[PDB]
Amino acid sequence: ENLYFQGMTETFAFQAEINQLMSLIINTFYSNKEIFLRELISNASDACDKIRYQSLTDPRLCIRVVPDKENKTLTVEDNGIGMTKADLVNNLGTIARSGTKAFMEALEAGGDMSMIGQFGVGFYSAYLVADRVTVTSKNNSDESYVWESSAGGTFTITSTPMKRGTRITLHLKEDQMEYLEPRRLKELIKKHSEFIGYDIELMVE
Amino acid sequence: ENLYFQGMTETFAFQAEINQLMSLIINTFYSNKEIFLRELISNASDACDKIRYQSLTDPRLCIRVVPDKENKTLTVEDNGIGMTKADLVNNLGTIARSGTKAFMEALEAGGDMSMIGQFGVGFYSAYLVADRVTVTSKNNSDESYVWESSAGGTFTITSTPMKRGTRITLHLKEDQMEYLEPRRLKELIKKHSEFIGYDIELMVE
Ligand SMILES: CO[C@H]1/C=C\C=C(/C)C(=O)NC2=CC(=O)C(NCCCN(C)C)=C(C[C@@H](C)C[C@H](OC)[C@H](O)[C@@H](C)/C=C(\C)[C@@H]1OC(N)=O)C2=O
Ligand SMILES: CO[C@H]1/C=C\C=C(/C)C(=O)NC2=CC(=O)C(NCCCN(C)C)=C(C[C@@H](C)C[C@H](OC)[C@H](O)[C@@H](C)/C=C(\C)[C@@H]1OC(N)=O)C2=O
Repeated sequence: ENLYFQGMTETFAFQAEINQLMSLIINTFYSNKEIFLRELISNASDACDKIRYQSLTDPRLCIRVVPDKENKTLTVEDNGIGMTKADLVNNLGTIARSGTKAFMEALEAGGDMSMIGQFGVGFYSAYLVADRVTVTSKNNSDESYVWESSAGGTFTITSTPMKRGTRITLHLKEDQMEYLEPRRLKELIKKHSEFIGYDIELMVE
Repeated sequence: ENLYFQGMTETFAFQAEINQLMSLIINTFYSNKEIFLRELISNASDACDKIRYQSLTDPRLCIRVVPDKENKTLTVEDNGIGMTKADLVNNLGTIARSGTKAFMEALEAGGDMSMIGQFGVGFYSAYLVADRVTVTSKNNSDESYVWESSAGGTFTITSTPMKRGTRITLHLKEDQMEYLEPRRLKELIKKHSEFIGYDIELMVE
């Protein structure tokens, strides 16, 4: 409304069970943390599917894997449906999914971190290798927003005063620098690219 | 509205002339920067007057000077009328007062920084000795808010999810550490306390 208004950031606490899951993920040892990439690519593929199916009723859909050695970040990007402010607030922190508790119960009953996907909480596997995660998204029905969390009990929602889609940036943990290496990413992408219908472009830089 | 909502910060650009004045104040040499204290005490006294006069139609009103050697800050506090969010946004950055340009014109015509008070912009003299200023206020008609600026072209407005009044905290410049000394403050307060009707309490700490 104000001419001089530049932007806004809102802080939200995580729903109790989401907070527990994030602590369990970021501050607990697991043997194969590399499963995070399969989860992010799978989410990107689902976002591309949502807009592709919307086209039946109501451009090349693709997924990009962008390592950045200088800022020590790994980004998974898509030109899928995108998320509104409400989608980010409601589905990425404040409303508990049945899968949050159910995944923690499955791990407790001897399950594996690779099972995360069936519980609708696979996004949070990013915290196996990252100490901070940034979600920048644009849906056709809303302005673009930036979600951010360092798994400290809260997340932020910031305005951007972007083309349709989502960019997920992972600030990597000191000992998880192997996911910046092009050879390592090419291998990881090939390991599960067999069942992704969309093109997965690794940006060499 | 949301149960998990914690707080919000909004960024605003300064109105062009306010931005010019702040650059002129913070990044220009003046011989007697000590005039800032007289200005802050005078503003506090005016805020106490506004509520005292409101009492005629519709507690001890006093002013406190709080030095803090550890955080390198000087605070001027009052239990005056206080400011709403709108008061902070409109009168502390986005709406140009006629006094903004007129004070810069008076300095240009040979005026002195001590004249600032007659132009309704005396608050900005805080930047003669401070690199950052924080305004925390509570008015009876609104929740309490925090205004903040480092004279970088913008200011912030942050929610506090406080008793009626205002607290102005100055983060002092490296060479302006003399305004933390109790002896120096006692002198400065005495220099103009003759015309302030309210009690001025220096908190020794
Ligand atoms: C940031 O990553 C994603 C956002 C949340 C991710 C969460 C918490 C997670 O860990 N897993 C989920 C994976 C899903 O695939 C999925 N979709 C339903 C599939 C049915 N089963 C299989 C779940 C949901 C339900 C719900 C959140 C979906 C979304 O808001 C309604 C959007 O419709 C969807 C298009 C946005 C995304 C998939 C985001 O990815 C990108 N790149 O956009 C999940 O919960
Ligand atoms: C943060 O400090 C103050 C806020 C802004 C200060 C500005 C920009 C400044 O540099 N100088 C001003 C000094 C004034 O005295 C003054 N009041 C009218 C007196 C008539 N002439 C003499 C001006 C105004 C007009 C207007 C802003 C007033 C306020 O919003 C309507 C409130 O009524 C008032 C009670 C709040 C304060 C005085 C604040 O202090 C404390 N401690 O609360 C000034 O502009």
